[PDB]
Amino acid sequence: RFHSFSFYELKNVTNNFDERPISVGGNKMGEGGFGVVYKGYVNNTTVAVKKLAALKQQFDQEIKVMAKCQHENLVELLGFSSDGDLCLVYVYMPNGSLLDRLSCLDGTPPLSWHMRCKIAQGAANGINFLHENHHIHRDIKSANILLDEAFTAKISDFVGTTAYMAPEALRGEITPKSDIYSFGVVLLEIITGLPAVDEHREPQLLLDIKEEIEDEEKTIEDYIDKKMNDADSTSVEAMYSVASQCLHEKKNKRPDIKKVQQLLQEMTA
Amino acid sequence: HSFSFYELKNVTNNFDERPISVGGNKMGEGGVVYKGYVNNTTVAVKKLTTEELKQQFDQEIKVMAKCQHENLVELLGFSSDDLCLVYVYMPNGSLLDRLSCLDGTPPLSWHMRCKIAQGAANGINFLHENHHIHRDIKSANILLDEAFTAKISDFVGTTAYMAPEALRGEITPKSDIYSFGVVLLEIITGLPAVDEHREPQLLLDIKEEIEDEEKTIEDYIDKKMNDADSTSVEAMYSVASQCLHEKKNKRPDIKKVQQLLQEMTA
Ligand SMILES: O=C(Nc1ccc(CN2CCNCC2)c(C(F)(F)F)c1)c1cccc(-c2ccc3nc(NC(=O)C4CC4)sc3n2)c1
Ligand SMILES: O=C(Nc1ccc(CN2CCNCC2)c(C(F)(F)F)c1)c1cccc(-c2ccc3nc(NC(=O)C4CC4)sc3n2)c1
Ligand SMILES: [Co+2]
Ligand SMILES: [Co+2]
Ligand SMILES: [Co+2]
Ligand SMILES: [Co+2]
Ligand SMILES: [Co+2]
Ligand SMILES: [Co+2]
Repeated sequence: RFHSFSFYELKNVTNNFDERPISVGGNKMGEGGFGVVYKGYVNNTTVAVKKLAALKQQFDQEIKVMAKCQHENLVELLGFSSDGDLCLVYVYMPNGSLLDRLSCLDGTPPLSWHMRCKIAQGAANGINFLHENHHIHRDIKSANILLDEAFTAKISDFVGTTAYMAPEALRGEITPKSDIYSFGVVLLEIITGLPAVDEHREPQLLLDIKEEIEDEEKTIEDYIDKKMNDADSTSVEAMYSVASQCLHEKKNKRPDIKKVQQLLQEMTA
Repeated sequence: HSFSFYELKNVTNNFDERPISVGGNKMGEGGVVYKGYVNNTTVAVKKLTTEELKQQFDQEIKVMAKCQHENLVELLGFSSDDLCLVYVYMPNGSLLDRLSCLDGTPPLSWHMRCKIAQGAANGINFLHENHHIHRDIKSANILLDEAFTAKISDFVGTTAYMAPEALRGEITPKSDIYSFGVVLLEIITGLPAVDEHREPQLLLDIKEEIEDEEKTIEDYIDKKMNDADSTSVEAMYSVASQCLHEKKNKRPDIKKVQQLLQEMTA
């Protein structure tokens, strides 16, 4: 069940929706339009308030999905306001996204291998919940994986992103198997610490490194994030194997999200 | 101090040639540098084409005897009876290791990168006043202690750090200044000096992209800092830019670099 929020209840708590960045002490921490995400504090809980701008029934279906969607590995919707803009209230995730932490943004220490494994397993569980409930994320990426106080993975969503998209998704297909492909790219980011796309890099797309390893021009060890001291070759190769299978160009020969969960658990066992 | 050979052999586990990450004593190639512990001191032992070497040994000692400074590595002794050189071990590895956060170590802050820059300059300044040419200034040659004090070491150039005139043969202190400019860009960007799978492959080339106003320095600043303010970053890029003048006579000397770096801290 959701809590009843007034627009003026949220306007007040976001400091009149302060549009200064949070780095300077303001309340705006996202321009992920359509809509703006502000930092707030309601019900003795830090929150992320999404003020939708110029679209109404997406505000509805986003509630329709987040109402039934309550899982340990998803973001949590606290409520909303339909008063005279429209806003949604999410619980704030202090540790930001997996992208920010993989790149060690703002000086945060590198995630360990063990922490990376757990986050991968968590992301799979959240994705599995979406698939079990016949939902397609369509925008699976490290920037959409948020982390809490305990660094547990939380699938979120602020078409898709080209560096993460499957061939069929690039051709218009809408399938859960496209999410499995996107997740495979994410699994490579976790292993390598590299962004999915780097304009000034060879290859420009992280998914291409799969080729250099298959044609034995490179090995997996050459690409492993050096910002780790606890990464053993066995489990790293295990996660790469899973990422390889997810990145099969033929959607029918990719594993389902359930097999991924299984393979990621056998990895740490 | 004079060490007997069997001494150093004992404390390096008989010169274990395996890297330290395997459980060996080898820290660098290639003579080879071994890790050892003797007389309340962790030490880096360098074990060194026959009598051509004996003066290379002496020259190193000759140069390192006169040179005791806060920002240079510390020669502890040697072994005359193979030939070995004993330096004081530096626990935080090189500036290169820490810029790339090797083995999960936390990113160096902007403030700390600045002090390391100043210290390295002071070490180069000391070398130049005593009429020495390093010939190989790189981030791998800048070691760090427990307090992250910059210590200049020497294990021609590397190519990614080399000045154009040095690439053609000229041996001058002005080339060290150029190589230092590349180190400064490393400090700013966190990027390695050369990456063959990168465009541009050479970090010194980003100087062109910026003065061609395609890109700005802010586009290259290391994301792994939260305290880097725009003013001092551009202040340091300015110093790096001047060091990287293709014309050796238009490059500042090491003393002007010191003054410029101190001016940046304010
Ligand atoms: O995820 C959101 N909504 C949503 C919408 C739909 C779906 C369903 N999909 C739609 C596609 N088809 C079906 C699947 C889902 C889904 F996928 F989760 F179910 C999630 C959402 C929206 C707004 C804000 C937030 C939000 C949460 C925490 C948070 N913590 C922050 N802290 C920081 O940044 C710290 C300063 C570093 S910012 C922040 N923002 C999250
Ligand atoms: O610097 C050395 N020799 C040398 C020689 C001559 C010159 C003089 N120039 C030569 C060029 N022409 C002008 C004069 C200079 C110079 F330039 F410093 F003056 C320096 C030297 C040599 C061997 C080993 C070491 C050494 C020290 C500490 C140390 N700590 C480590 N810790 C780790 O790796 C941790 C595990 C991560 S490895 C390690 N290695 C340093
Ligand atoms: Co209320
Ligand atoms: Co373990
Ligand atoms: Co370009
Ligand atoms: Co300050
Ligand atoms: Co003199
Ligand atoms: Co290649």
